[PDB]
Amino acid sequence: FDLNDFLEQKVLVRMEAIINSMTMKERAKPEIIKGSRKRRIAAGSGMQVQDVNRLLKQFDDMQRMMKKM
RNA sequence: GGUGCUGUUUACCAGGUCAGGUCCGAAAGGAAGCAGCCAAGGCAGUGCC
Repeated sequence: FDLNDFLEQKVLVRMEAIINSMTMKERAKPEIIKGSRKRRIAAGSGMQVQDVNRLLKQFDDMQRMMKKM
């Protein structure tokens, strides 16, 4: 389960945008996403790092939740 | 080294374009621009100078 999947799944249009500013690798191995990349993604989707982090957090709980079944 | 081809590789760090999203504007319209793509570079092999 990676960001590509999470993507499959109102303000949902603003979350797509964020995932849409990522590279393939970032979508596949989300953990590589640190400061500099967030900086790039957020600006690339007219967002803000806090937005990105939120999205990354939602994906995380979605992962952990399935990483327990 | 140059040049051509092929394989491979490259988040942002003043290439082009720019889906999506963002910004400015009452609007008409403007602006920047991620991913992608193209290009370009890196690592090699082959041909030619």
